[PDB]
Amino acid sequence: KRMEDIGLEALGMNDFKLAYISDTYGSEIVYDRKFVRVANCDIEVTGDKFPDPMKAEYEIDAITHYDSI
Amino acid sequence: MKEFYISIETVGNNIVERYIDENGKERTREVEYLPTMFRHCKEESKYKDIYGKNCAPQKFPSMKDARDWMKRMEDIGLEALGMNDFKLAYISDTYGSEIVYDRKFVRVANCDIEVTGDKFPDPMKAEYEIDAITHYDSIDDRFYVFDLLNSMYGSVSKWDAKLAAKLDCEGGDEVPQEILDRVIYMPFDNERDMLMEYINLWEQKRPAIFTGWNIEGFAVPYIMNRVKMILGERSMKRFSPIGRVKSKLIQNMYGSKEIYSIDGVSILDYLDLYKKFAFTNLPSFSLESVAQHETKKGKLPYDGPINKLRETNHQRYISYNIIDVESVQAIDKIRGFIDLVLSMSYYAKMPFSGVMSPIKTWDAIIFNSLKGEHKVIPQQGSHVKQSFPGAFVFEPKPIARRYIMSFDLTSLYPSIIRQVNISPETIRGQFKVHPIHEYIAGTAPKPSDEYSCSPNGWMYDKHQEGIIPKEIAKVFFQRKDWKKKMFAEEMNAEAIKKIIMKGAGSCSTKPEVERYVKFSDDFLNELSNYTESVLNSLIEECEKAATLANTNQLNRKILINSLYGALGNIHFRYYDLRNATAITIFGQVGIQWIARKINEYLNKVCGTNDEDFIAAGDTDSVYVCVDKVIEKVGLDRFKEQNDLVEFMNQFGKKKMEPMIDVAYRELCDYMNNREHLMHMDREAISCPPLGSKGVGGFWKAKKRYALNVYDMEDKRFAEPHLKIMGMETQQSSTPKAVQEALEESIRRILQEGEESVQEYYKNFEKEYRQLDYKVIAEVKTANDIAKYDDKGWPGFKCPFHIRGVLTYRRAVSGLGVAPILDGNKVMVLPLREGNPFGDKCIAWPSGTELPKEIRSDVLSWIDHSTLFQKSFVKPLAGMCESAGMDYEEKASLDFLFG
Repeated sequence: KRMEDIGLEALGMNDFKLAYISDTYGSEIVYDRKFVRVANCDIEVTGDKFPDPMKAEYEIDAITHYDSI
Repeated sequence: MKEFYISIETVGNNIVERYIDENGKERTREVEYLPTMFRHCKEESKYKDIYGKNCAPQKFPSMKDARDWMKRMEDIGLEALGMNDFKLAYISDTYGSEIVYDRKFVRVANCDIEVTGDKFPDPMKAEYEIDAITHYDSIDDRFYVFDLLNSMYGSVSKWDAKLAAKLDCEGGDEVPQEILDRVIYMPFDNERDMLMEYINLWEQKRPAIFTGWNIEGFAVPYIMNRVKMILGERSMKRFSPIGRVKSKLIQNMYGSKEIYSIDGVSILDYLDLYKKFAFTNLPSFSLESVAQHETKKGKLPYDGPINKLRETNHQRYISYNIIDVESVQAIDKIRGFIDLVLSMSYYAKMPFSGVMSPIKTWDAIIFNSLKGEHKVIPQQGSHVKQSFPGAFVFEPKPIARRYIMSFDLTSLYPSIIRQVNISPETIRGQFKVHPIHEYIAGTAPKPSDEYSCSPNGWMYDKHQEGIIPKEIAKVFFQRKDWKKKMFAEEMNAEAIKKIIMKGAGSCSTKPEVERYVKFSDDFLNELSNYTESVLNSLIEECEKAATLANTNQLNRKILINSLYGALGNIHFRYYDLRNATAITIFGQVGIQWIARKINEYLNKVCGTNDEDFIAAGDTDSVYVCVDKVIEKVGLDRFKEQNDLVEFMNQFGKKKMEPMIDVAYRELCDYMNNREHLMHMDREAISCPPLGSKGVGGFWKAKKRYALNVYDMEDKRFAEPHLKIMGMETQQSSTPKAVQEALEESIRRILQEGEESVQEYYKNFEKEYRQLDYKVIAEVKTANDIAKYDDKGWPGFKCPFHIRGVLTYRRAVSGLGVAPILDGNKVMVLPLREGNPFGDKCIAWPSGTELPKEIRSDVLSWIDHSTLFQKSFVKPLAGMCESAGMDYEEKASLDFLFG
């Protein structure tokens, strides 16, 4: 905000998340999908009439959370 | 002299202000401000807000500290008091008292740029080469014209001022020598050199205002874009003192305007400085048209397309720019806008650029007024938009109305707010509502006898004057005072020039010239005791005083007129739905109430009952037929138009005040309002010419009519000037020749009578075919050249014009002519069935005649009958139908029936 009040380019990455990953690892990163926890979920509500996703008016009955690890 | 600012901006926690010193020199300073917010305090304090609740000041070390404090305190659910935008606050504290300014020291630049390219140069793409810049400056009163000798399109020669002075007969550009004398020309071989020199010139004399025609259209948006694309983004930022320049697109409107906001220079587009403060509706707002309408100067006719004018006659091009820039300055001298932007900015104690938006202006004025009285303004509460009722337009029964008396009340909304005290802190409560019909005729019981109100069903105190009422009263009083000072100077100058014509020979001496005040007889004699040169000098001083007084008067007019456009806005901090509807529907009630009262009075005076005389009014105006009264009087008493207008005006005086005064007075007490303010004056009248069977004045629909105006606002006319509005005479769809023909037909309908319309019809039909086809061609804009059509052929529903556009485009495949560019002067001509093109209409840009291969084909296949039917027959027929007049002979036997 200081340098954007005198109009000087603020060079350098401005998304700290990207910067953190680069400095934390640097070298090419070797991974393993086996140890990452993906979740597959589908639900079916007890709805006589199909409701809105954010307007909830019918009771949830389906529990599903498949895991990878 | 006293200090005055010219541009105030914010950088970090500092305020950068450019100010003129005591010696007339410009300097820049940076001040670390100390904002003073206000917050509710339980204990007694002197800073009582408008509501009455006590308030105490909190000062901060940094602006950002107050910025954080606002949100930090708001998130707990309490209301902050004071300003949120500290520029107005800084200006208010720095100057406080009235600000004295001399327009001379404020450098008002001016610039118009001409670029040449194959297609229309796109301000945003910025592909072409800027080859004429022509910067203007006020302090140096010199036109710095930059010329690009060598260009990618073509390398031209130099420019001769002497030749430019010479007339076209000799071969010159007939440019006034005075402009040529004040032109500092410089040429450049390449582009970077010229653009860097323009940067340097903009750096040496940083203007305070940067006007010019369409500056925020093809000038700033291009100059900035080009330097960014050819000299890099860093050098482009040299255009501002703060070094901060920004661009925001406005796709909200169809036009993609990449408007810029150079900080330090107040970019004020003269086009939008004119459409707002002129109140004059020219058919087109291009520079040449408006210059001709205002300055009366006529542009020199030119040859060929504009993009080629550089290579054919470059000596014509540069002079074409030198006159183009100065046309704006001449329009300025005639209208004096830059002496109004400055005046309003300094009277409102705000930055220049804020003059455009009325909410900022009114916010600034309201803050300063309460500040001195030790008060603190609320904070802008968030609301949502509503479509509250619009203007109530009366019912037009499109029958000929003979003569009518058109009158409306002056300054509706300020008067309403003055008389109902509609203010955020004067709202008491809601009283039980009744249908609008109930109050509109008084059938409903009296709303109350305690507080004033509106048809909105609310309550408003009488013994407590609001903020808006007091402030509108202050502006009204200032307007009246400044107008009176202007007329005082007027009679002063008149007496001075009469003394001059009497003669005055003496020594030379200028005494103390008191301004804006009429001179005494002794002072007049003393001034007569000087030379003629001193008399002319005092006349010039009086002219300067008159300019200042006129600027103040028009400033007040502009302020008051743009008030209701703020209190009805959700971002004006004093916004309420209840108030924004109360003003509107009280206006509605007022207009319908006076409608009912005038109907009653006319019925009583004429004896008959259930007669409607008001026609086609708006929420301001009523146009009474006032015909039957003259019939009762007897038209045989009159022998000339002027006598009829005299009885007209005398009856208007006898009718308006004694009737409408009481017809608003009973409404006032009925509404228990503060004071009666609404008054009306006979703005215009339309007498049909005496002894002729012309209908006088008719209507077609809502807000469409014709009026044989004879006396507009006490300004008598020797000959009448018809007041058209809405019909095809103004829209660009009808060709100019047909527009003039339609106006002539309208005058003949209103003034002469039946036979004249038909004989003019026959004459126009006679001369319609023989004339040139361009002046009857319906020239329109090509918008969607490819959206509708599938492949050349008009695939989906095709607009009348697009079908002709594609017809001509497919007709000239390989003919060696430039195809249509969108927005060109493409004229649509319907063609007789069976034309070799393969359609019903053809549209090509104007100026390119039909090739001999197809010229005879189109001439033999032309269908003037259809063209004539839609261009003149239809418009005239509808007007004649709404005028009770048959524009074609009907071949009746009524001559033989008796």
